[PDB]
Amino acid sequence: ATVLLEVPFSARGDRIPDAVAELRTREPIRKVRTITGAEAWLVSSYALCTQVLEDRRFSMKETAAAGAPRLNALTVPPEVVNNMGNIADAGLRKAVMKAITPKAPGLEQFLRDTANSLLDNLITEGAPADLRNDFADPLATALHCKVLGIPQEDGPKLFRSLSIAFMSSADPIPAAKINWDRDIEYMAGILENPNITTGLMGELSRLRKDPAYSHVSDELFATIGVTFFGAGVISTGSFLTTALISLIQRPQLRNLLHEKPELIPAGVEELLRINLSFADGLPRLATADIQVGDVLVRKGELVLVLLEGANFDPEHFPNPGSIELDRPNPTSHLAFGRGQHFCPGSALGRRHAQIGIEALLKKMPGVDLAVPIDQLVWRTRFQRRIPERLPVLW
Ligand code: HEC
Ligand SMILES: Brc1ccc2[nH]cc(CCc3ccnc(N4CCOCC4)n3)c2c1
Ligand SMILES: [Cl-]
Ligand SMILES: [Cl-]
Repeated sequence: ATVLLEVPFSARGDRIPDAVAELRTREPIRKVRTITGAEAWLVSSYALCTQVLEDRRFSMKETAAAGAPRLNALTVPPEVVNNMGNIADAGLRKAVMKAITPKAPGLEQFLRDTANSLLDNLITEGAPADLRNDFADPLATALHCKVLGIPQEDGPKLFRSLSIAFMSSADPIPAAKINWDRDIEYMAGILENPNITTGLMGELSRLRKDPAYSHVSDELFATIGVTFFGAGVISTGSFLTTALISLIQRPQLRNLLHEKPELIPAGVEELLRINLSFADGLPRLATADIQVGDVLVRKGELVLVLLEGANFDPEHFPNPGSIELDRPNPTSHLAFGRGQHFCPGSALGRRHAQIGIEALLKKMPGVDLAVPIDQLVWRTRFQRRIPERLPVLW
């Protein structure tokens, strides 16, 4: 007797299990058990992943409903699962999205400056260097303090909530509420701080006192700061970290991008395509009976959209495991999702990785792992796949 297939399959972010392709071929929508003991449908082909993400009857917000089958426990209040919906309903979507583009004057130069300073300090200290804790994540943290308009020196404390805030846990996490409430109070103080006049929090602070927003809640304004800092920092820091591994593992590509850095954007788009940073499928709750491939998904059932299922699908991306800079469909991957909940920070995420990689290849053209790849320690029961340390030499 075998048990129902359990998800996630592997916390390793350096390789895709051979099992994903066998699943995609034989049963591209398959029943699985999550860590909570709930049943769910795991979707693993490009065609069916797109279908789910583009049909809003597969709901994000309803995943938070009491009594629903769960992928994992909430780490925030349930109303925050509908964060972007709440932002749109408050009339704030255009302003938020404008504040988190990489286009603000001086932003990209700040990113470059920060990356080079981080790398210079690593070089002064001498190999080995930890590219996650001492490059990718500080670069993400500094970027998001700038984007939000908050002091750089506040970044590290906000950052240290994230190893718990983005856990993928069977059960509620008492520390998540402690940190969440503290971080909300911090962001509420930011909104009252007259020195905070730039970035996203500077803009929200003005809109908060504009008569057209007088009935928007102070809680929502604070929540935008906490959620956009955490989602942004965890997503960019984790993506850049595992993209660096994929690059380091490909010396020919490393050398090509070093020699022809105008190809870095195409390279980053392929690194996004092959990225395993998301540790779980994206969850949706069916709000109707909906046919997905050979399965009639029933109202109230949990669906998990496996991003690397779509992104390594050979029917859509031939030779899917190979980084190819001349694909005809290069941004058609699902690294940023698709549909109603397509990532609002996609352009910022791209530029964070492009600038970080550009700076690394210039400063560290000989970069290589300083330990055998199997010695990386992959974080478990987390919403991202990331190595606890990334030791390199150059
Ligand atoms: C500064 C903010 C920010 C940054 C930077 C950002 N994200 Fe997002 N992302 C969000 C938010 C907020 C949402 C939720 C959007 C919604 O629900 O409409 C989201 C949504 C997503 C989704 C879809 C989730 C779903 O269930 O449909 C994916 C996938 C994603 N992000 C990946 C990434 C990746 C990969 C990166 C970086 C390489 C990144 N994000 C960077 C804020 C960000
Ligand atoms: Br938006 C935002 C930002 C910070 C957050 N912290 C806790 C939550 C709620 C759980 C949840 C549900 C659906 N998507 C997400 N994310 C966040 C990670 O990237 C993918 C989209 N998160 C939350 C939501
Ligand atoms: Cl409910
Ligand atoms: Cl500062």
